[PDB]
Amino acid sequence: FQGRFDNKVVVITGAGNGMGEAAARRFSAEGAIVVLADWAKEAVDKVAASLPKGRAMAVHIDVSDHVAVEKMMNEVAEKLGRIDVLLNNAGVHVAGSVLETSIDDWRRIAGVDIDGVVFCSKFALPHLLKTKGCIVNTASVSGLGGDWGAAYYCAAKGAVVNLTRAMALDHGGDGVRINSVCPSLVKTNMTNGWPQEIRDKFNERIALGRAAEPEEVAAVMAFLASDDASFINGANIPVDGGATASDGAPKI
Amino acid sequence: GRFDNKVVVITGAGNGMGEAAARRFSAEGAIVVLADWAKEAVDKVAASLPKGRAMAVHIDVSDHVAVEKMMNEVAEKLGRIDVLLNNAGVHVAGSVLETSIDDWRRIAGVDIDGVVFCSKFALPHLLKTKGCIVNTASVSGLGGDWGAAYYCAAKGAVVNLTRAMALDHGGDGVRINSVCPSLVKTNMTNGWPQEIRDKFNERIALGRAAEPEEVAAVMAFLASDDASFINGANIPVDGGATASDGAPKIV
Amino acid sequence: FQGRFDNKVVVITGAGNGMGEAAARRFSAEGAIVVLADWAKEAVDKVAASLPKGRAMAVHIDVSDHVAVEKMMNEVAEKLGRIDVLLNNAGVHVAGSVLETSIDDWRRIAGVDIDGVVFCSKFALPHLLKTKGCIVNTASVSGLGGDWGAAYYCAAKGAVVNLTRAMALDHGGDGVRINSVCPSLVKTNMTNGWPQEIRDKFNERIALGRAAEPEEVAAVMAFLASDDASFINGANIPVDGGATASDGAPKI
Amino acid sequence: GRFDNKVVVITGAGNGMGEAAARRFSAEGAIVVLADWAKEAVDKVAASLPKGRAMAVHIDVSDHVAVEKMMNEVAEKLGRIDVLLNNAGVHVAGSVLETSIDDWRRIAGVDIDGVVFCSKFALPHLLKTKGCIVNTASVSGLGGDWGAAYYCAAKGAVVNLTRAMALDHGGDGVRINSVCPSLVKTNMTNGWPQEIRDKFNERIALGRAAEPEEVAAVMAFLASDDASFINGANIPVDGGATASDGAPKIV
Ligand SMILES: NC(=O)c1ccc[n+]([C@@H]2O[C@H](COP(=O)([O-])OP(=O)(O)OC[C@H]3O[C@@H](n4cnc5c(N)ncnc54)[C@H](O)[C@@H]3O)[C@@H](O)[C@H]2O)c1
Ligand SMILES: NC(=O)c1ccc[n+]([C@@H]2O[C@H](COP(=O)([O-])OP(=O)(O)OC[C@H]3O[C@@H](n4cnc5c(N)ncnc54)[C@H](O)[C@@H]3O)[C@@H](O)[C@H]2O)c1
Ligand SMILES: NC(=O)c1ccc[n+]([C@@H]2O[C@H](COP(=O)([O-])OP(=O)(O)OC[C@H]3O[C@@H](n4cnc5c(N)ncnc54)[C@H](O)[C@@H]3O)[C@@H](O)[C@H]2O)c1
Ligand SMILES: NC(=O)c1ccc[n+]([C@@H]2O[C@H](COP(=O)([O-])OP(=O)(O)OC[C@H]3O[C@@H](n4cnc5c(N)ncnc54)[C@H](O)[C@@H]3O)[C@@H](O)[C@H]2O)c1
Ligand SMILES: Nc1ncnc2c1ncn2[C@@H]1O[C@H](COP(=O)(O)OP(=O)(O)O)[C@@H](O)[C@H]1O
Ligand SMILES: Nc1ncnc2c1ncn2[C@@H]1O[C@H](COP(=O)(O)OP(=O)(O)O)[C@@H](O)[C@H]1O
Ligand code: NA
Ligand code: NA
Ligand code: NA
Ligand code: NA
Repeated sequence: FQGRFDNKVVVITGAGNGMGEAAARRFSAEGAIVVLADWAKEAVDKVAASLPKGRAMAVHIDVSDHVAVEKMMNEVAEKLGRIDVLLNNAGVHVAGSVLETSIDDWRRIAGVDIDGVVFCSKFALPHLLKTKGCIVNTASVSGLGGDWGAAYYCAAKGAVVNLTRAMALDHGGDGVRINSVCPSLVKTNMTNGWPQEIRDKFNERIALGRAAEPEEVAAVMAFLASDDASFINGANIPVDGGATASDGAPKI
Repeated sequence: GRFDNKVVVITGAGNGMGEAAARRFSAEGAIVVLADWAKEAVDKVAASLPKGRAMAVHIDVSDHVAVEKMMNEVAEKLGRIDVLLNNAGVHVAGSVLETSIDDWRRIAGVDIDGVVFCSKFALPHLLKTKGCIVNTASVSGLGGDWGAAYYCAAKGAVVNLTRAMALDHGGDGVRINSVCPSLVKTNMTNGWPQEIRDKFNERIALGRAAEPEEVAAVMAFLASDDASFINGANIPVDGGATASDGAPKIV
Repeated sequence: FQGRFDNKVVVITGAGNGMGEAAARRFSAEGAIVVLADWAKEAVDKVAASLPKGRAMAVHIDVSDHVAVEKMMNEVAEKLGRIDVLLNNAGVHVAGSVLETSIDDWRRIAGVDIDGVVFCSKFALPHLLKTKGCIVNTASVSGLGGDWGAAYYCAAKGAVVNLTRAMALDHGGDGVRINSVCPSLVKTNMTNGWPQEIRDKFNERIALGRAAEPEEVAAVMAFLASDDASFINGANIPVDGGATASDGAPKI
Repeated sequence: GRFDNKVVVITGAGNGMGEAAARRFSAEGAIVVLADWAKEAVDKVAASLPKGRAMAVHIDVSDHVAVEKMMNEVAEKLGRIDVLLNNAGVHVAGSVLETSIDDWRRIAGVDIDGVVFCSKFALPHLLKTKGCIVNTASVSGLGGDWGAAYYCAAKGAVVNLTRAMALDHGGDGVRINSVCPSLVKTNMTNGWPQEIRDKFNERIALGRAAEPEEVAAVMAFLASDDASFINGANIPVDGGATASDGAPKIV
């Protein structure tokens, strides 16, 4: 894998979260120039400073802001001369049915989880078309099926999963492949803090019996951006240890 | 009499599948609330149905303030809501590169926000009647199209919102399902060229576009007691469109 | 619904099981001439004798036997002059992973659950084409997704679900619609005998919080055979109270 | 060295995607067992690979007695099995009305029974290595075709067997997944007329048939440590074929 992404420019939104950092490190190890784009400063600055000098840069972005996103994509292309890979990894979650969640909760979910993927993809694509680059969306198993108690989140991830399909049809023939990863439970500080009773309920539904490490999702992002994935287009790859392979029946 | 004295709220009721649903539910005894932003069109449909059993509301379903008011006024005036058909929708053709931010806001406002808001504000009333929701999604929410990116994102949202809300509310006696039509003979597609429409007859195994009555028929079924164990389903009404793996005919 | 299937000939395989009997009664109530086809005699004889005289007949069939199935379909067509509806409702289940289940278990699952649908559909179709009739397959949620501990059964029901699609493409344009119902847990003597701990685990996965009555599955079969389903072709309708609408995550 | 000294059993290894997998796994350090009923073809592939690191088995995978023997002999002789590629397959074109009971038995024997039997008899060995299975399914197992009914039933079985076995064995450290190609340039499709093949370039967004190496690449990925959290997945390698809702292009 040494040199798989040598001198490729990889723009990573939501670069300051577990999967974002793992993606930045994996692509960086394989020779990429990473742009770590996030709202928050501290996390992406710390990651960028850990990576080879001149091969990583941190930016502030609100992915829900189309004017800011267009500017970021054009400045990155101007400064680095190219964009090869977009990882749409920004995310917000809010828990609840539509009865437990507000219009504001909807706007927060929709702005980042839907509008961010639409805007970053639309404004990166002209650059990707020049390099025959690709997009990898961070969707979710929550976009392939429903959850109890995350209605707006499921709507937004459902939008990303089907937008991945539609855009793959629109652009794949012009040499830009568009795919998603659909993770389940990812080991984070939030999941490390869960009681055993909660964590055991999740592990029972996943045949592999554990949460994904963020490196395990990053690995699939790197594969989907690689020449080995040359015939994978419009795919929403479950990275879920078997979660969505079930018909919903309990394990007996 | 399948829907005798059931209150049925139908968005996009002034034309096409909404109008066809209004007539079908009305014929089966429903009191029908016809919601549309096309005022002349929805007034004409309302006036065509039996007196005292149909009322028109001039509303943009993208507007949460207008939607909350409609749902509460309907519930107050008629005493109940039994069925919501989230049918109002608009289409725009093109990739994200050929369609504007404004095109996105129009698609998202009607096709996603409308469904979210109407569902949210009807649900407290549906819980009292053990009522149901039927969303008009599309095959374009079960898979992608060439040249309708924003529309596909919006319909994808409707398909998975259908699933999530069914898990949330099915246990409290409110079933939530969708219909997913392919080509239907309506104002939405009557501008589409013969080249495109003829290819649908190749991609749809039944070899024709659907009549709007044929989707209305499935909406009525999904709201009926015969659908008592169907929940969170996105029912293709597509003559076989989504049954295909995408391959052209092998022979 | 009085007269919806007036004088239509409805051939029901596996007519002696819960869903079969419920289908026979529902179609019979709506005016159909029912042929109740099953291996076993007592159950279908009792149902046929309960239904209007001259409007129900019981037959013995092994649906896994192509020679016997061709003969049954041609004799029914000759005797009644027509076939309008085929309900492929025969089934066997065997529990276990491929490590816990034998070659014989595979042959038993495959013969009835796959070969029966292939053979009955192939030999009924010439008759269905004359009436512009339809097929409704009894598939399962176990054909739309996997189970723990029913590997062969899941393979066979997966075959029925995709054969439903393929045959719908082949025949829908010649006026024979082909669809399936995909039930979850159906209330039977087997499920009535389950301990509360087992039944509670099933009910938790189903948003409606209960097993389907066989009448509730029969209702969907009758709909799929009706003129109201004129544009439904190649569909595998979940009749599962929400079971397959889940992404597999536990309810919290 | 990704597969250094891993034993990889490949059915249908004498041609097409099987042969391409044998060469790819061999280049990455695997010892490759090439199983095929085409004896000259699989012997030529085996003889092309590094001495001591490839062996041919002349076997009909539809035969459970032959398959159990192969799996146990391979395990005894090489001490282990790390990867099974259930790739052997045959195609027949036609509806059930145009294809015979014998056509069915041939399709089912190879395309279903072969996968069931090879999986069943390799699994005890894979459990010892925390190995994996990659099934060659098809888009024709994720949806239907016009004119390949028996093939679609068989591939549908492979797709859902992949899911069920992943739930059964994933917890014991054996991942089970499939690749689902659309049109690939192999002996299976080289007889298909230009009319049909040209329409695939329309239905596949990438606008071409796959090279067999492009599916072999995904087989190697699914057997690799990078796929450590992918289990029960049916991965489309189809240039977009199944991403479509079936509709022809909208513009
Ligand atoms: N016609 C097709 O081929 C097809 C296929 C799949 C799904 N659909 C869906 O069917 C639904 C109905 O559309 P149709 O085909 O019957 O078209 P139509 O144009 O006949 O009817 C749509 C109706 O919705 C109304 N409407 C639009 N936006 C609205 C808003 N913001 N507030 C209130 N009313 C609004 C329109 O005025 C119109 O009366 C839509 O959701 C559409 O996406 C259409
Ligand atoms: N902000 C809003 O309130 C808003 C926004 C958009 C449109 N609308 C309403 O939508 C309605 C339609 O106006 P429009 O500007 O969209 O026109 P339009 O673009 O819909 O033109 C007429 C449409 O209906 C079809 N049509 C034409 N003659 C018809 C007939 N006799 N019967 C049925 N269908 C016919 C046409 O093919 C076309 O689809 C108006 O009532 C308008 O006020 C509301
Ligand atoms: N080529 C395509 O377009 C395509 C698309 C989707 C999936 N597939 C699947 O790919 C797999 C490989 O086929 P291919 O396209 O590389 O074709 P191929 O003809 O190049 O190779 C298939 C190989 O399987 C062998 N084989 C067949 N039946 C066998 C049996 N009973 N026992 C042992 N070996 C047997 C053949 O001799 C041949 O060497 C099959 O499962 C096929 O269904 C093919
Ligand atoms: N019962 C069995 O053991 C059984 C059953 C069927 C076939 N087979 C074996 O399958 C093999 C193929 O024989 P067949 O009768 O299927 O022939 P065939 O029908 O496969 O004819 C040759 C096939 O390979 C292709 N081909 C032709 N020349 C080629 C070349 N130089 N390189 C690569 N591919 C080429 C052709 O396009 C065609 O697909 C034989 O070894 C046969 O014994 C085994
Ligand atoms: N509007 C936004 N613009 C850019 N990045 C954002 C925006 N909203 C959230 N992000 C970033 O996306 C990443 C993923 O968010 P989230 O999933 O909430 O984080 P976590 O995985 O830490 O819970 C975070 O690093 C977050 O700061
Ligand atoms: N080979 C066969 N030919 C015809 N009918 C069969 C065959 N095998 C089983 N059946 C019938 O199919 C029906 C469904 O079988 P099964 O699901 O095992 O029954 P149950 O629902 O009572 O458990 C039964 O009435 C059974 O007798
Ligand atoms: Na995960
Ligand atoms: Na129009
Ligand atoms: Na059920
Ligand atoms: Na050939």
